Amino acid sequence: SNFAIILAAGKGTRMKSDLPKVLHKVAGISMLEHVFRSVGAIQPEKTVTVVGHKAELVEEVLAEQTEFVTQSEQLGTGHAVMMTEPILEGLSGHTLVIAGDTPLITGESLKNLIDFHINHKNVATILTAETDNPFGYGRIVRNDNAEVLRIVEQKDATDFEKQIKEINTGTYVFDNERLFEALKNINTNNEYYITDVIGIFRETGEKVGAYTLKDFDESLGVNDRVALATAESVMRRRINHKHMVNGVSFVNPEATYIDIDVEIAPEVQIEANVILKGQTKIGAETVLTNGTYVVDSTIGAGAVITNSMIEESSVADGVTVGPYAHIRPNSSLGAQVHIGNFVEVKGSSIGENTKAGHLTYIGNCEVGSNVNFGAGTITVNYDGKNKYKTVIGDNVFVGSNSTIIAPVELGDNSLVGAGSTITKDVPADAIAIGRGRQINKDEYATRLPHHPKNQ
Amino acid sequence: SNFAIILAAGKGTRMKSDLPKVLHKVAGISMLEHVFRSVGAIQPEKTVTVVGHKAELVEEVLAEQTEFVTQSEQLGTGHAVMMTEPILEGLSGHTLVIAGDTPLITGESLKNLIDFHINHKNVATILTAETDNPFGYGRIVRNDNAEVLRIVEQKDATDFEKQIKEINTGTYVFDNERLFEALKNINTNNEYYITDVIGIFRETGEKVGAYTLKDFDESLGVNDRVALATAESVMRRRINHKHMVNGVSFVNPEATYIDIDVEIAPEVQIEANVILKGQTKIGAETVLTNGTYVVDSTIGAGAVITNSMIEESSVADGVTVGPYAHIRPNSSLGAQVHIGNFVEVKGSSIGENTKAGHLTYIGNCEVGSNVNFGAGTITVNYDGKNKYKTVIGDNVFVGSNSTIIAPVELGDNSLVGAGSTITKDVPADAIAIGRGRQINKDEYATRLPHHPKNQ
Amino acid sequence: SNFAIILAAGKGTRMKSDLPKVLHKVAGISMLEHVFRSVGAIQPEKTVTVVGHKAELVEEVLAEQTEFVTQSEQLGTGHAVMMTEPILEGLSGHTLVIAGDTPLITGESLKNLIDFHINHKNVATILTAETDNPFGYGRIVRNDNAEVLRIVEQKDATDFEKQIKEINTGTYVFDNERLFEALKNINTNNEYYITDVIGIFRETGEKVGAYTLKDFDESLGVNDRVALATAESVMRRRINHKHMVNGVSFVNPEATYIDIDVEIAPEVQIEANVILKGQTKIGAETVLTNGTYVVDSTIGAGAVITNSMIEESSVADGVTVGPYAHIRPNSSLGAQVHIGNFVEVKGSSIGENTKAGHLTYIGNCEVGSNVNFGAGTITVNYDGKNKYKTVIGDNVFVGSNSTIIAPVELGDNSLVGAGSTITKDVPADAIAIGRGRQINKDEYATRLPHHPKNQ
Ligand SMILES: COc1cc(OC)c(S(=O)(=O)NCc2ccccc2N2CCC(COC(=O)CCC(=O)O)CC2)cc1NC(=O)CCC(=O)O
Ligand SMILES: COc1cc(OC)c(S(=O)(=O)NCc2ccccc2N2CCC(COC(=O)CCC(=O)O)CC2)cc1NC(=O)CCC(=O)O
Ligand SMILES: COc1cc(OC)c(S(=O)(=O)NCc2ccccc2N2CCC(COC(=O)CCC(=O)O)CC2)cc1NC(=O)CCC(=O)O
Repeated sequence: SNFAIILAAGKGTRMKSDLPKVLHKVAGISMLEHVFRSVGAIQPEKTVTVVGHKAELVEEVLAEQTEFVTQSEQLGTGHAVMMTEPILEGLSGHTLVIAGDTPLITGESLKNLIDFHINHKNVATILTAETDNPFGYGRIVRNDNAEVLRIVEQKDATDFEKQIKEINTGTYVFDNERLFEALKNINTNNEYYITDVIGIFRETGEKVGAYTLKDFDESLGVNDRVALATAESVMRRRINHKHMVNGVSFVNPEATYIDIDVEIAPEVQIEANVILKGQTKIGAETVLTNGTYVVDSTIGAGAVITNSMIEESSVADGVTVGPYAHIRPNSSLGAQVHIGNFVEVKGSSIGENTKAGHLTYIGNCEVGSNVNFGAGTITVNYDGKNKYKTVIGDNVFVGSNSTIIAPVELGDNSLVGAGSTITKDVPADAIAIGRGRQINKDEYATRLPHHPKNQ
Repeated sequence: SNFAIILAAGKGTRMKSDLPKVLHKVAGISMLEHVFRSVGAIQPEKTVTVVGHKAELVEEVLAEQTEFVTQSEQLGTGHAVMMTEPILEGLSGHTLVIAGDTPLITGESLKNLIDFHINHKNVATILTAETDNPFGYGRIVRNDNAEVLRIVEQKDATDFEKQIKEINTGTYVFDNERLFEALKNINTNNEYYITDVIGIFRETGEKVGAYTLKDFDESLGVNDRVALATAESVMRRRINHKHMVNGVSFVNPEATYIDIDVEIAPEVQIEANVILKGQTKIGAETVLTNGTYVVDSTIGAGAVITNSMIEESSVADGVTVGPYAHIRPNSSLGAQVHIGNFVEVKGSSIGENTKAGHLTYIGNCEVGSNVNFGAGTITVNYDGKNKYKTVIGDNVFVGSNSTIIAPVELGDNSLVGAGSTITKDVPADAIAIGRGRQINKDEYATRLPHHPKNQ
Repeated sequence: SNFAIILAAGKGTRMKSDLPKVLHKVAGISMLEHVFRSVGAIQPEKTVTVVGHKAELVEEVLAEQTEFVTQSEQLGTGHAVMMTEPILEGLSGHTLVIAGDTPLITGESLKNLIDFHINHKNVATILTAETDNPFGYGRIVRNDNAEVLRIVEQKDATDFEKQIKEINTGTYVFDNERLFEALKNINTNNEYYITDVIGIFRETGEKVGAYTLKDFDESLGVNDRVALATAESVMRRRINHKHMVNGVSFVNPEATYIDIDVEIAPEVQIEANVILKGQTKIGAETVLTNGTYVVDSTIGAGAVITNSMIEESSVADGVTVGPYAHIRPNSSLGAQVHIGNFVEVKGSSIGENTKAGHLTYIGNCEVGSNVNFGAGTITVNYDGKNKYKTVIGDNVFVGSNSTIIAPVELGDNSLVGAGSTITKDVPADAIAIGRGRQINKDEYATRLPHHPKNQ
């Protein structure tokens, strides 16, 4: 049986944030959540997360995923572990202790760590990593066999010891029953540290091993925003790598921003500086061009989103959007819809093959198929208090620069004259014209400011 | 005499693409095309490209640049070379064999390789490179003199051999007559490999040399999208380096996207995240700001394109465009034209010094010089079936938010009243007003929803 | 007493620019200005900048910050120093000689250099740096004690010397009185070089030391645009690091463009590809999304700027702007103002809680609080010659797609009908309607082009 303890009871200062550190986001979810997902690879029978500062925010994020215990004050990693004792005391198994601020440790690394632990019959295994700049890290001193002898902190290190490149990531697997017996010994003999338990086990000459991360960047502990941006870069290359391996082309995967749960079908083409966030799905052969920003939306197959922002919406196959369009929450663009430059669609369903190419606002409308909106078309939905709905049937022709004042209905095949203000229904097959009549006055431009003579 | 054989008969799986691998683009042209351009540096008398999968797509891309031969099925690099035998058999000269999927090898490297080959009287020269991680590569085993003894594959390598850092890039120069005699020997004695020919030459103790690429990244073989994005990064730094050496300033040449044939005059200033594609030309002192996207367009000298998209158009000296404007195919912006924010110009010619600063669509128009378009101006060109042309003379003043319904003509110096719908011609020096007359109704706002009392 | 001499009398060719080299910008100010700011850390009693080519442009930039001297022609770094002799000759102190084209040397490095010089009682101290590729640099030859023996140029170097990794950055501290005596000796015995003075001091066996930069990139001399972009990258990481340490989150600090004097409060969140320029200030908890571009503007606390461009303006707490909006010079957005997509505000003050969500131009207006602008609203301010002002009171409702022709006044609580053209004042509490009346014609759509039957 595997257990997991997650330390998320962080008090520290360098984030300069009211938000507790582990809840700071990387690729769309909290650090603490990345860690929970790696922890899931060991299939723990119990996961206890230790909360402290702003416990309830943390508890909202992992609600129903983990048991919680609270450490009422800072007193070391030892005390933090000791808060889990009433849940874990005496159970037989292997317990991972991991911090909620090392969001880059992979599930695959944690499985390798638990496997090493079990296979070598360690009582403790320290997850280590190798760096050419170990300043500040506790060092792993091995004897020649090559068991861990001890962990030596910077401030207590000899000069030969300072040259050890193998350092303590602060992540461990312990035989569970022994972990708690040792902690109680340390507890009654005393701020205490989980590293103290390594001391106890060397005193009883129980076997302490060390499993070395192949990639040191995975060991990053995030204490400030500079490390958080480092984590972000690392995770971005990771997620974009997965996308590319699956058949997604990236002009620049080092500068394209795709959250952890975004899904992307093979043959997608993504230019640099594209942003996909939340529960976004992109269908096969879809092209996303530089500046495109999609939050919580489904885009179908064969679409082209050019430099446009799509929020909480659904977009069918073959749709073209942009450049410079805004699809705002609860819109649906049916198959082969064209939305052009400087068009906003808000809360509206747009039937298949319909076109709005320019300078148009469609707000709170239900629109049929094969509709044309001339440039400058405005739907008017909000009077200061009520929001009204417009219903536009199939094959309606809304002439350029007209104003459709809801609640109105445009019937199938109707037409609205360019420049009209529309305040009443237009039946199927009817036209409606609400505009003023051109009157020319010869020669009069001669007396106006723009005229070349008056210059 | 130099000859070149290009291997482009790729079957492989990791691209997950219907598009044959060598046709995947890097900086605006196919890998295979980058390779053809490096191959051109050796001035070959014959270039034979070996096609296989989807031969005709490949043949379209190199049409009239190379002879083609087809390998009907996968049977090794040896067989692929052997398909060129009826073209090259018996000719006297030095033959480069190169893959169409190594798009970063430079012309200058290939010239250095052919020079080394000729000067050292090699019968074969392997293009090699040095890496600290040679896993998976065939290794170059030299004796002390230091001729090539052999090429050792991973799966056949001794452990001392596994530590060789000199690896086979899979690019070679051969004495031509000997290449084909050796291949026929291997052929009749047998999937066969071009590497087998190195074996034959060591059997006859003919001289096999090795020319080492100074930059290992040049040796990249692209097998999947992760390598394709690597190639893209490498080529981007290359092209941007050339631009900078020639006098172009880059806020961030690591994140600016300029295709291989774009031309850029000295003194240009390019912010990060700009995109130039296709046959684009940018004149002296032109400023391009972050987000700008130019495809197949000529921009003159002293212009400022702020965050705007210009397609298949021509833009004269001194023009300012943006932010957030769209110049769509077949437009011309004359000298000192201003196009402002949220303006689309489509298929229109705009005479010198004309201004459209806001929220305007100019579609299918011929526009004179010194024209002003007030904000919200819409040209209406398409009725559902016909597309019409508008003709606007010099010094016309089109008032804000008016609607110009084509086919109409606005004569020199004419003026259109703000808010008008225009459906007939306006003569030179005339004004035209087609709008409704303001009627005020005192106190009535008191009974509407927006009014502070009704809140 | 410390003195500083800055060499800014650059003639060279590889910039391909009319602009003198040191005036080329990095993060919003000239190289020469970065250098002046590092020089300020030593608290010099005198700073003399040596100008040559286009002296007056240079003199404008440092006007009132430094004494100037002119070198009328290229004759070496020795001559350039010698131009400062009438200002500095005979004064007792330590003189830094530094080039105006090494914009990455830090104030902290220069203080460490002056401290080393004084503490070791050097007569000269060369600022050195260590690189694994020293080709082209003069090398520092030390004896074992380990004083500087000499500086050896590439073209005069022995082969053992060519392997020295310690190179001359071309920055020095000198005992001032000795500097000038030595230069005059070299002068009367002779193009001459500041390095010649090291020769003189070794002849008199005066103590020549060397202080080694910890970071070699700091030593970059900018001679062309490729190095200028390198400087830009280095400075960008520096400025963004400072921001992060202070509590600003960066999705990608390697691709976010913040000038040297921009100020940013803790808890700000900045997506990649954001641009802050000039004297911009960003308040606490403000969110800036990808594409945002702010020049010389103050943004208050709790605002959200989504993909929008703000120039020379002021923006209060809680304001939301974007996506795709343009705030142009001399605008003020009061508290909780919403500016939505495809809206331009130019030279206007917008009272608190006012909303313009779409497709609107507000030009030269004074706007009260709680105003609503329906989509498509256009203010008309310029007639070809005069620019007029519009005054819009509190709680005005300007209906969608209307045209407000200045000079007009909309009184408190007034309403303008959607689609209206407004040419006269609307009193407080009045409505104004200036639009044409809808007329429907049944069945007539049947004979138009869009109709499904006519397809
Ligand atoms: C040229 O494109 C248009 C022309 C046009 O009127 C000629 C109108 S209109 O809207 O003014 N009129 C419709 C129309 C279409 C084709 C041919 C003729 C017409 N109109 C002819 C004039 C009108 C006659 O009005 C009446 O019937 C009044 C009542 C009576 O006389 O009894 C209507 C049809 C609209 C457009 N196009 C667009 O608005 C869309 C542009 C785009 O998609 O970007
Ligand atoms: C203030 O800027 C404008 C004012 C204006 O009317 C006063 C008009 S207008 O278009 O309504 N009229 C033209 C005009 C210009 C200057 C001075 C006066 C006028 N108009 C005065 C009222 C009109 C009189 O109408 C008739 O002649 C009716 C026939 C008759 O009485 O016989 C026309 C000129 C346009 C603008 N400006 C813009 O549209 C462009 C804005 C931009 O570039 O962003
Ligand atoms: C539905 O939203 C609107 C409706 C509307 O008329 C019903 C008008 S209106 O501008 O045409 N009229 C104002 C109005 C509001 C609420 C309820 C009624 C009205 N109008 C009723 C019709 C009008 C009657 O006109 C006259 O009084 C003529 C004179 C007379 O009969 O004596 C005015 C009020 C405006 C809007 N909304 C917007 O423009 C803003 C949209 C946005 O913020 O994006």
